[PDB]
Amino acid sequence: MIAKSFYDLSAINLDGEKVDFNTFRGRAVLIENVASLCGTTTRDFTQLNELQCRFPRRLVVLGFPCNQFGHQENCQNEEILNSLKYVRPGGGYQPTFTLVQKCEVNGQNEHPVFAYLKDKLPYPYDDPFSLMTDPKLIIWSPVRRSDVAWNFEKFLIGPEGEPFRRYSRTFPTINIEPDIKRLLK
Amino acid sequence: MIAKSFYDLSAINLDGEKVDFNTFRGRAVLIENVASLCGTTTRDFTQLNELQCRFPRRLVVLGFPCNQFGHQENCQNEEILNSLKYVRPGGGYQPTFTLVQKCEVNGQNEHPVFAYLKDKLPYPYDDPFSLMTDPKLIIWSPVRRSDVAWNFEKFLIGPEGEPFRRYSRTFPTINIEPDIKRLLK
Amino acid sequence: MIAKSFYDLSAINLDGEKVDFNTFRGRAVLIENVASLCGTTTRDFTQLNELQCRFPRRLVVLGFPCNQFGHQENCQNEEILNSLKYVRPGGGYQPTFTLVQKCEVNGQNEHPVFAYLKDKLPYPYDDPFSLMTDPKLIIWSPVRRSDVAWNFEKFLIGPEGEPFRRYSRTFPTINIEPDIKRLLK
Amino acid sequence: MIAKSFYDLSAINLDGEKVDFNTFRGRAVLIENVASLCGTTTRDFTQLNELQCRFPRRLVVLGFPCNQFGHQENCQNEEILNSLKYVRPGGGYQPTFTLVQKCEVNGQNEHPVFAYLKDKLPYPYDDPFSLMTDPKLIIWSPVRRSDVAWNFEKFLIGPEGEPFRRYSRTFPTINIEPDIKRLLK
Ligand SMILES: [Cl-]
Ligand SMILES: [Cl-]
Ligand SMILES: [Cl-]
Ligand SMILES: [Cl-]
Ligand SMILES: [Cl-]
Ligand SMILES: [Cl-]
Ligand SMILES: [Cl-]
Ligand SMILES: [Cl-]
Repeated sequence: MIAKSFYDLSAINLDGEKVDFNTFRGRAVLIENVASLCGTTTRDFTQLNELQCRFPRRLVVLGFPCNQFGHQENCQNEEILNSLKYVRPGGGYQPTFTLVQKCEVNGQNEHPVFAYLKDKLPYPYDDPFSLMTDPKLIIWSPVRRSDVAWNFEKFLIGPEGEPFRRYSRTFPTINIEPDIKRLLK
Repeated sequence: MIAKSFYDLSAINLDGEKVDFNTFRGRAVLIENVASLCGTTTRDFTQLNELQCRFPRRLVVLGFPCNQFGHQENCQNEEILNSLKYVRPGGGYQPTFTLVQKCEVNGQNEHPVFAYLKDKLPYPYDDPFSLMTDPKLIIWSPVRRSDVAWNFEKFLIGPEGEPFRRYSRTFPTINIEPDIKRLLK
Repeated sequence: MIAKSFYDLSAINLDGEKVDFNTFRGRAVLIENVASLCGTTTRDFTQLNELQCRFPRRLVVLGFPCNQFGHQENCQNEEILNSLKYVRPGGGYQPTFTLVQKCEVNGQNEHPVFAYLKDKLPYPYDDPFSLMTDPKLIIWSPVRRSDVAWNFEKFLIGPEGEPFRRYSRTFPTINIEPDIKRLLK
Repeated sequence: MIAKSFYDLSAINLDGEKVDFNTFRGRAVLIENVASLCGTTTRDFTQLNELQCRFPRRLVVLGFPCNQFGHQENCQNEEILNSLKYVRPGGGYQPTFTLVQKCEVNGQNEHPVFAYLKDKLPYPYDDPFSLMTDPKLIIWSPVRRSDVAWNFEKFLIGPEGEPFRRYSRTFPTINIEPDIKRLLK
């Protein structure tokens, strides 16, 4: 099931174009599962833009929209940029990083990128034990101990393709920067 | 708990203004629970506008946004018109009918208007028995036999204040018109 | 789907023998869904025996074990009498009424007897609206407004085969007696 | 929250007597969460007896009844031995090991012994990733990545008080013996 190399992976962006992970060689990669109508939407989306603009050549920031966490991404793929631009964050917000087509990160149909990353990094560094306060919010099947717990978990991979660290829903995106710098030395 | 008269009810619109149901005397009233990012959002929103424009003086159409059904209204109150205008239906869509502040229609905190209507009209005329295929989508407490089953159930009340009929999630909004005409004779 | 006559129904008892509902002609019938390890197990089981012994020829009491309500019947069919005899009620308790093989009363695989009865009697007389306080306890699919709400709902059918009344989880079995007498006049 | 030493723990047996974990010094300890009406009840209960009889002085086998997994322990404490003796396994079965009072192993009210053990041994050795196929069976709060996954997970602790290994719902009790022998060398 699981990719042998990070670089064997791929994804489809919102324009239907393939994102080939071979293009990530020599670059640090930040992957987050994202949601357009989450409580931390505005903050994480602003901070994802900031990070990508700070490291425009040496970092790839990639966001995977997902509706598994409080159903906070009910948009069709063709509606997501509109919602970000006009609703939340709103105010003309546009992503400067790559958003991919909506996927599942947990369960039987989880995206191969997330199967791979959860296998390499089975829990968040900052909060290894929490999964969910309200068990009703676990809606996928099967449920595994390594599952993404909410919108905006974060996976940092180094420039040689080795996943480095996973960060929880409570770990601010912008606070990943010191580890990005370290990996880019 | 339950209002003695339909006309004793009220609601708050999205601008924070009170909608006093006494203003509905002599008018037929169509109340739907609505959601901005539902599969039948575009159709019901278009059809609600059409009905209100067809009966601008003799009908009040009132929509209650609610996030209890697949969490298909995660917008804050101040984001709902933007989402309708720019996302879904999109294309500059504006409601011609009154939208109220987001509420709960089922459970312990259900809006007084819905407590009243479900009491007068405990099941949909066209589908009295269905409640939910997937029991995981029942997220409120307590659960009652008269509960709203999904986004866009419909309650028609006559010009003398007596609730007349309830219609299910599958009953098209525009197909309520013959009953509106009948009640307005 | 639904039987045309009450008398077209049947069930299999714990000894694997067919219970043909034609044998109920001219008799009142009390049907309950039962559970061996419920909070009201001892009371309802004692009261079901008492009623059957009071009307040994003119009443049939029939209990349908079911595991859909808090999973309070996990016994295999061959373990149920042992559990009643030695655990709860315990003390050598034996049913004087007919127990049938464990079934489902709600959802896609609901027993034909319960499909029929819920159709004729879609809510409890004494409590028409309650379904469930904790939505997590609704575990079947699909969920319908007429569904059995907990262990020990009660359905009384008259001697000419017409279902008469349904009673809720809170209505004591022994309090059905006045209606049995009335139906037997 | 978590005990500093395994030996600081205690439990109450079914007779209401304190089981002081200081009495476990110099002994290997096998702790399982158990259920009287599970699919693996007969096998695990037979195998728990066998292990205790094989190491009557050097091993303590301790079973914690728990109703969190398919509600397969609905018995009151005073009914459990009867159910084991007369229902399942039945046939006069009596435990030769210590059963404690029914508890919760997961969530806010989890037993201190299980808080301690899941902290020392956060996943099963033989199956580190599985948690639950059907998310509806996760009924406790909060849900943590280290949670017990079903009836009959197994925790082996060495004679000096250091938890050694955790085994999953699919790992046979009797197959823990080689590790018991190793710990007792
Ligand atoms: Cl750069
Ligand atoms: Cl690397
Ligand atoms: Cl008009
Ligand atoms: Cl009227
Ligand atoms: Cl008689
Ligand atoms: Cl009759
Ligand atoms: Cl020994
Ligand atoms: Cl040790």
